[PDB]
Amino acid sequence: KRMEDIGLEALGMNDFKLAYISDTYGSEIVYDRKFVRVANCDIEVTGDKFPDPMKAEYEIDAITHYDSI
Amino acid sequence: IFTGWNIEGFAVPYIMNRVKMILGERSMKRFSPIGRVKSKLIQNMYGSKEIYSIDGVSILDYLDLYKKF
Amino acid sequence: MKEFYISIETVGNNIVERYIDENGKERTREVEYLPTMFRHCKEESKYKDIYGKNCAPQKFPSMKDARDWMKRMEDIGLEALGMNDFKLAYISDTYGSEIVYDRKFVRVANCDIEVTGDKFPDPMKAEYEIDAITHYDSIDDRFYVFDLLNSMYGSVSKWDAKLAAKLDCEGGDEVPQEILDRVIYMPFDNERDMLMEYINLWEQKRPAIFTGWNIEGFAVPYIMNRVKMILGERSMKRFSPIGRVKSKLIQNMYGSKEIYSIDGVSILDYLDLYKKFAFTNLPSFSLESVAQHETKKGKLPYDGPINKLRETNHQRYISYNIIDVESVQAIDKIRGFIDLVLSMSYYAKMPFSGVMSPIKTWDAIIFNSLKGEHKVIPQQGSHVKQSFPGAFVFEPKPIARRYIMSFDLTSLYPSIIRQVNISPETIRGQFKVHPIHEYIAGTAPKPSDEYSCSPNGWMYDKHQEGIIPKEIAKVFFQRKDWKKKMFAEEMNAEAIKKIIMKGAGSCSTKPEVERYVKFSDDFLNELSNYTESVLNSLIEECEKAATLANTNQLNRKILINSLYGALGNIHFRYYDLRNATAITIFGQVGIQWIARKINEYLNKVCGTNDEDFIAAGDTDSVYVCVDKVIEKVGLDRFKEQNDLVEFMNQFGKKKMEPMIDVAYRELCDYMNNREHLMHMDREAISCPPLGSKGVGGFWKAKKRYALNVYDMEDKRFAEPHLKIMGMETQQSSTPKAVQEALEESIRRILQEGEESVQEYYKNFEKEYRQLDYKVIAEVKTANDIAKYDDKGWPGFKCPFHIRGVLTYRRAVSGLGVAPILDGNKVMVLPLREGNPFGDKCIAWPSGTELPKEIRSDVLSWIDHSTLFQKSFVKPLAGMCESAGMDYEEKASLDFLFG
Amino acid sequence: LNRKILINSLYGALGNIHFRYYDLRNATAITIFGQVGIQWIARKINEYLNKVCGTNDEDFIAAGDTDSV
DNA sequence: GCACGAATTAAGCAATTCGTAATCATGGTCAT
Repeated sequence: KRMEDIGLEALGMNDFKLAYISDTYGSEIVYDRKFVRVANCDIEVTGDKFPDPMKAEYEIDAITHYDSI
Repeated sequence: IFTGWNIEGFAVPYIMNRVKMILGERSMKRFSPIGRVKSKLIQNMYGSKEIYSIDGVSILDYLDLYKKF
Repeated sequence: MKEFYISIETVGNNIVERYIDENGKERTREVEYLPTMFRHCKEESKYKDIYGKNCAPQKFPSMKDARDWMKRMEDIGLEALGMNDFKLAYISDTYGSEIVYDRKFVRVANCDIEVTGDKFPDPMKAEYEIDAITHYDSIDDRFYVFDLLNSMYGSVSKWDAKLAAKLDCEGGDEVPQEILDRVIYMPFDNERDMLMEYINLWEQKRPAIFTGWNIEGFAVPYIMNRVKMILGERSMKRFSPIGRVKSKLIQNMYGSKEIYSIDGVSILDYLDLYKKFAFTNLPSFSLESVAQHETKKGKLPYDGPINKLRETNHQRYISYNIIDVESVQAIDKIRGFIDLVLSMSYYAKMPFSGVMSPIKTWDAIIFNSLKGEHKVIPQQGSHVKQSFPGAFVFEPKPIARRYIMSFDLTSLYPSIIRQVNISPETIRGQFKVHPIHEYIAGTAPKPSDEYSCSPNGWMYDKHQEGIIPKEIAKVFFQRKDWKKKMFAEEMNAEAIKKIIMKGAGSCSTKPEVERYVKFSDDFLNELSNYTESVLNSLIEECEKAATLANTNQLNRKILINSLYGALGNIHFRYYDLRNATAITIFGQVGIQWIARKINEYLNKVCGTNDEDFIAAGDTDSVYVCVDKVIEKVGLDRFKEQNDLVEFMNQFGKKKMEPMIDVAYRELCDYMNNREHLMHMDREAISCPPLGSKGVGGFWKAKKRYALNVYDMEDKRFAEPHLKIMGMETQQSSTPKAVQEALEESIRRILQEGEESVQEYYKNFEKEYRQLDYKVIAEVKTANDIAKYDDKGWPGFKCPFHIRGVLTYRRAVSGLGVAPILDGNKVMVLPLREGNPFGDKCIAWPSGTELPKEIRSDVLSWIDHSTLFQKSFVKPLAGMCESAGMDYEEKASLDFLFG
Repeated sequence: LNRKILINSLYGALGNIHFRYYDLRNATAITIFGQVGIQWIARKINEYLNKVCGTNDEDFIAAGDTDSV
């Protein structure tokens, strides 16, 4: 912002996550899907009216969490 | 990764809201390694989706991972 | 008399403070404030969270260090407890104790402007030269009107007050003399020196609060934007004492308004002050309308563009602006609004502009009351705006309610929050909540036995008084304390007035008369022989005490009444949806429960079964028809209408009021809440005149009634007091005679009999054509004429105004009058069938008068027209039909059939 | 399928104001070059069909989009 | 909403329902 306010164009990345990943690995990345824990979840709640995700008035009575690893 | 059908509809938006209303806002933040969880409404679209963004876990709604690919 | 703050701002890490020193001279201090914040801690300390958790303080070198610390703790998700608005913190630490002030030494500025604009411009789009200078002062009590002697748009004569102080005929301009001496004047060579000296006046005469009727929507934007377009960033900044005067714009659904904030001075509009702190509903919120409402000093009604008035008859032009400003000043004298803002922002220890949004007005007071117990406020989180149930109104039966009483709740949401014990930290889980209908009927099972409840199913603690109810109480008892002081002060004033008319004596001594306490009888007896001078000084002191008490009472009332709108405002610090849907839904259950109990007791007393005695009601007030009891006792046994009103009055207190108390104590027992605080007394008694056929009040729909109220808040009326809402008697589209006739018809249909409303209809029908044509005729805006014209004939769905204007152009083609084009507001009226113009309409520019040649026939060809069926007969039917009556007697053979 | 997804969602980026390589001129040039291409092949197929069938002024393309005929 | 903030995606309408007018078929009664 300090350099922009004088009216010149900056060059490079503004979001450093991609920059960090690029420098840390650089070359092609080899991955095994097995080690990546991919959870999975569906919740069932019971109530008089449709349970409103935002009001959250009813009582969560079925959770049923799943795990890949 | 934390997939599942309609995860950013009646699952994450509810699990997070309930623990915030019954166990306090502090324990709800245990859901993330960084300990940083956030919520932003999207009234732009007719549906008021209080979508959450737990940091460290890539919330990928399978419904929206399916309608796209 | 002490030191206090006039305006606080923060630049970089230094906080500027315009303030009044103990001597009384304005100073501009600027200090390096050190922020003090709070954080979570596992170690015991005197600083605790609202939940009771241990909290650790922290002090910082500079404000920027704190604003970096917040970002630090907001990347690990730890609550950053403590006030995050340094301005509030500075005021609290700088003063701490209750702040005593003096309005005399604060510089309020009243300003109104009138541009030399042939066409009315945009406030931010400046295209016309400014000519009006006005800046009334409080500590200087002096106008400032420096006449623009000559300009780029012509030159004008000097403004002399002596000639303009008389009546129009005498050479004056109907403006009072006692205000003309205040006005100053000096000439000008152009507008550049005028702007220069205006900015100078801003510099040396720097006001505290810049107010005026619609000042933020007209003068401020226009004045600053002309300076910007001409001078530039130079001088434009001088408006602010610190130079941080910042380009601020607010895009709105109405377009683009450059709502501007001048740093170092609170730009508080007066239009919004009246719109917010008066609760008065007048259809025309223009300045002259409310002036005639309050000060009754209407201007001289001359129409036409005022461009010629700028050069010729400029004396009247300047007098218009003078009376324009004097109107706002008189509004202040009668309401004392800026006095209220000054007395309130010092109570809440916050910047003046804060009075606008109550969010701040509460976020500051609950803080500065929580400072005493060393408790520390929580960091604002992030919620989501949600629509939830709010106010409730019964469906009234559009019938003619003859004898009806009414009650109201003393304070709905404050008392609800006190009784249910609702607070951000007094929440302890839910219960099972059945459909609401079950709770109102009382059959639904008792929700719990350990805690307090609200019928949306959330259960809150009982014994521990919450922060929110405690603050509401600390406001409520202060309010009643100051009200009792005012009552004692008025009793003392009455005593002094009764003293001055009996006995006299010479004693010029003026001791230290005690304040904030009623004087002893002997002390007021010993100064009975004080003649008038010192006694009048004492009376003036009594009036000043009454004024301070009034300001305190009004600011207390506004505060308590705003806690709700704050607690449902997503951006409040102590927001919680459950808290919100537990004080609105409990309101609905409370009103429907009390309605059910009213019916259950009235059907019992009267004798009938399944009869709905509630006439109508809001969430806090109810009108119940009590005609059945009056019929049971008998109308003929009375002797005067005062007997009727007295019976209806004592019936509520002796019979209805204890029933109200018991049937709300049953609510308090039902959910086992903390304590019973609801009140309900006879706010209004409506009754028809004794012996008269009169209806005595009727409904029309949701919240459109009419009542011949005879007693309001235990104040007997020697004459009937009419009370209407929502009717069509105040809409601007109708002429004043139409509205007066409608209100007289209301008075008849309520108090007088059928023959009265019948004969008045025909009398007003005869008289209605005997007024001017232009006042009766309505006005419409005509755009895109070329879309709907074919040689003057009607087009495809040709609008009324378009047809009228086309026929008018066909009528006077080539006669030299100004043509009627699109975008100009045009007054329109129909014509009878068979008019020589060939069309049933006529249209010409509003206010303007059509040529005399076509003036005769258009008057003759509209005599006794039907237009008032579209104006006055239709609303009259809409009311009378719901009143169980008809205006024009529909004679028939029905009496032969039976 | 990764490559397919990548390529298919390209024009949905170069025509976006937040993709850093955004230009009004380019975002319109792609679209209307597509338009020109489809109408050009429409006219050419009409000409070829008229020539092979002998008749003239005959329209055979129907109800296409900016991709299909 | 204070004090910004740092990154950014939902567009423009197809379709229905209603009201009011404009035009058009069709009948009742009349000068003939």
